[PDB]
Amino acid sequence: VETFAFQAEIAQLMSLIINTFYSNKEIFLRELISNSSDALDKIRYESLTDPSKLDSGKELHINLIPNKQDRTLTIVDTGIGMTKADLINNLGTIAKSGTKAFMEALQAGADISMIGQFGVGFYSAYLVAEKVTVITKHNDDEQYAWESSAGGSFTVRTDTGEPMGRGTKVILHLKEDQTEYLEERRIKEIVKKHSQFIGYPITLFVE
Ligand SMILES: Oc1cc(O)c(-c2nnc3ccc(Br)cn23)cc1Cl
Repeated sequence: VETFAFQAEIAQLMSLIINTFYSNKEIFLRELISNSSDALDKIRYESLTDPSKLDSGKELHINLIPNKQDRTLTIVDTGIGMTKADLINNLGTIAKSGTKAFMEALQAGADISMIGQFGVGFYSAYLVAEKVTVITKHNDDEQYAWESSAGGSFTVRTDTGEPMGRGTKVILHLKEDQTEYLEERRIKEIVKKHSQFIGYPITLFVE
């Protein structure tokens, strides 16, 4: 298991997300679903010039899986997945500018719900999660597990769990007072409100 420090600006953003009083927490789901849709768009486009990229799975979709026993909500997609370089360096590097812009906008009247306009919506996960675990598999790379409970660091390890094929699974370990996001009717409500026109099947599992 390797431990890494977040870029300072991203640590700052995460602390803001964790510490700011902001009741409209449900927007985390729209942001994660949007990121999944983006990843699905990417593999779809790439498969047009190289159809073998779908040898790891032709189905392009999103599953939402709540688990009350584990207190987790998992957002699964069969998108392009992430390389080790994506996890450690790339996604944090590209998020730098967006983080700065977002934090500046907040000082000038914007609110946290606008976070996706700056390309850093993933971090809204920390509105509801005490810990986020991300399992990911990109073609031509190994399956990885990324994990962070904030506090300025994240880990990455090669994942010896059940093979995914291709895509990304974001596992939200929900805060004690955020268990509403495990309820069928609540998730349905949020998807209908914010994610109605996503261009991929979204299947909400029940318990
Ligand atoms: O399918 C996906 C779904 C996602 O939420 C993400 C994603 N977007 N931003 C980040 C930041 C860190 C990690 Br670890 C995953 N991210 C990336 C892919 Cl590839």
